[PDB]
Amino acid sequence: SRYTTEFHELEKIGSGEFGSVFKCVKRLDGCIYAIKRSKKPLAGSVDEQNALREVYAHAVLGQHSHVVRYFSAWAEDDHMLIQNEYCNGGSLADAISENYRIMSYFKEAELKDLLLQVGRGLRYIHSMSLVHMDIKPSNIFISRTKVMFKIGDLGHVTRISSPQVEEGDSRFLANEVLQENYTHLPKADIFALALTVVCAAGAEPLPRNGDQWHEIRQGRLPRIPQVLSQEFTELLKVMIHPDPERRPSAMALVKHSVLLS
Ligand SMILES: C=CCn1c(=O)c2cnc(Nc3ccc(N4CCN(C)CC4)cc3)nc2n1-c1cccc([C@H](O)C(F)(F)F)n1
Ligand SMILES: [Cl-]
Repeated sequence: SRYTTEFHELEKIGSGEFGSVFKCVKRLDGCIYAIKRSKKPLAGSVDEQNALREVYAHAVLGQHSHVVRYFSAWAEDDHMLIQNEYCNGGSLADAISENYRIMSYFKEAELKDLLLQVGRGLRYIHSMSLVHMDIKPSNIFISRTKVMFKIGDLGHVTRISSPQVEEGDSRFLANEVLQENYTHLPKADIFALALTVVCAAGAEPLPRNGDQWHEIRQGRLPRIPQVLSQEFTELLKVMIHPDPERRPSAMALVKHSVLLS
């Protein structure tokens, strides 16, 4: 197998119904990669779309400081494999779960940094006429040496002007997308990013439905247990505005005065 031949497994770092993700060292260069190994999806099925979106996303994207880098992908033995950059700090979900287990948080300075960096990743992706459509802390990865945030798990990436929408995590999903309005999808990434930062800031777990869910889509920010500048708060506020056209574009976001630096 090319997998065994080119790589040595070190550690299982992720798993799901699809299969697993392994931390591996490539024998030829001695570098660490995150390799996802999954059972070959049914040909034509939704999962085959997912797998295809991920590779054809790189076909357009390539390389960027705030997108998890792809190196290769292949299929063998009824499985598919994708070789990605290894981000040694895990996902923002791990970092948050580790903040809670151990009694920590993210300073306002750090929340802004998170917002700007993922913002730069979105700026790029949108500029390539694509949208990520599954922004959430578990799909934001962290490289340390001192931190770089990188957008990964491109399995939902689709076109701005010809969108095949498999709808993302309900907790981070904008209402217009649920309403089958796909005309401003870049602004759904912006909405999901806002709630991603809210999670990082220490908000209680986001609702999947119910009145709390609807109150958020009405433009009400989840409660943040720490004191943030009103300016920063308002930015997160407008980013989840019910009118997607009122939300800042990724460009406006990365150019925003409150995010200077
Ligand atoms: C290739 C697949 C997607 N992917 C990446 O491109 C990528 C890059 N860098 C890392 N770093 C990384 C993750 C986790 C950990 N852990 C977690 C905490 N644990 C106690 C042990 C250490 C350490 C370093 N990880 C990545 N990916 C990844 C790893 C696990 C799970 C999922 C996705 O949720 C899934 F859907 F693909 F499963 N993705
Ligand atoms: Cl939960």
